[PDB]
Amino acid sequence: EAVKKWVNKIIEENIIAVFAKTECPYCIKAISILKGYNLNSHMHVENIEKNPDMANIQAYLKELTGKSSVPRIFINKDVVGGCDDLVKENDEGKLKERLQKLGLVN
Repeated sequence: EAVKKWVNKIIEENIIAVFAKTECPYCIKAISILKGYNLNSHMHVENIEKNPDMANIQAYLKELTGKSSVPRIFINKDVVGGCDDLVKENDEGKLKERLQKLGLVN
């Protein structure tokens, strides 16, 4: 209960929600790509490794998204997925489209 509620609040309060771990190159890459769209003001990055309930958080992220790995990325509560999913969306125009619909990029 408590873990799910805590994860949900992060995804709800923040248009761009990224779950990450320490020293995680694909986390860093994904976050960098998102900040490249000037999304900082609407991003939250949570380091779930620095948390006593890492496994519970990962299990819930898998229930929500299909994978327990980080990074795990949500945009307005919709699942993007991991960094590779973000790269695909970015390269194919889908990321920009998501962001335009949210008023985050012109």
